Amino acid sequence: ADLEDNMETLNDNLKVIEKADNAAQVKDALTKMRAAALDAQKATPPKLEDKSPDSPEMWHFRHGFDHLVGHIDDALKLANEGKVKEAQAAAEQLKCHCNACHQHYR
Amino acid sequence: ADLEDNMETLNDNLKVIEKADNAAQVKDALTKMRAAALDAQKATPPKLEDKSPDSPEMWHFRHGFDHLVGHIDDALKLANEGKVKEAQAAAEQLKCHCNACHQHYR
Ligand code: HEC
Ligand code: HEC
Ligand code: NI
Repeated sequence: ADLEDNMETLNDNLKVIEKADNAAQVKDALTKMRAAALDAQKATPPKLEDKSPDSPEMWHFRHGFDHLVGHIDDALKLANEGKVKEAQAAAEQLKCHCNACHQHYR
Repeated sequence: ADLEDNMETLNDNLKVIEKADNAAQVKDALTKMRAAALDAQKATPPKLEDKSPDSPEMWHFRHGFDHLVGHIDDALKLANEGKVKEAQAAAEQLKCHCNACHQHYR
């Protein structure tokens, strides 16, 4: 899917995690976030269209998703050990990373 | 140093990074910040003084500094590599993580 679709998937599953009742629910939402981040990592954002595909700004954009995926993996590790509160807390650590990419590339 | 002093160091050295013009200064301030964060991690904050150190909240508090330290290291790598503007921008994005912890425990 394209970038706005994947961002909607990111945003909607954050709320699913916030309201989750067990760690397996958090797990399911996080795996869907993980796939959406990796799919978005293949897009070219508008504010970098007129830029070389190999530009350092393109690689910083792509590495922003690598960082986010690492944090999603960190939260998945807690969710798969049944720690619903702790994986929920880890998922809200994502929000600042969301905003840091937006500040430069949205 | 006590918790409040370490916060003073983090707050004042963020502004030092803002006004610096060369990597040597950025490195110096990021280094003071990194030690202050690791020192603050060992404290018990007043809004948690009647919890136990193994309480979730006390572990969430600790984990916030682990995460902040890693992002300081990322900015130190940029200033060791001599990219002053990028390191200054990485340091500005620390504020979101400051605020996230503050909204819970400040
Ligand atoms: C870069 C590394 C990003 C990260 C990490 C996240 N997002 Fe993002 N987001 C990014 C761009 C470039 C854009 C604009 C894309 C465009 O073509 O307009 C966005 C946009 C959003 C939006 C608005 C959706 C829309 O239809 O325009 C939302 C709601 C959004 N992003 C949410 C979001 C969340 C919750 C993130 C982390 C969990 C996140 N984004 C990360 C780039 C990047
Ligand atoms: C938790 C993981 C925190 C992180 C990360 C940061 N801060 Fe912090 N801050 C925290 C607490 C619990 C408190 C209250 C301490 C107390 O004893 O009252 C604070 C306080 C501050 C203050 C005000 C200090 C004072 O005047 O008493 C400042 C200016 C401040 N913090 C700055 C700051 C900055 C710039 C941070 C990121 C670089 C940062 N803090 C991170 C908890 C946490
Ligand atoms: Ni991070």
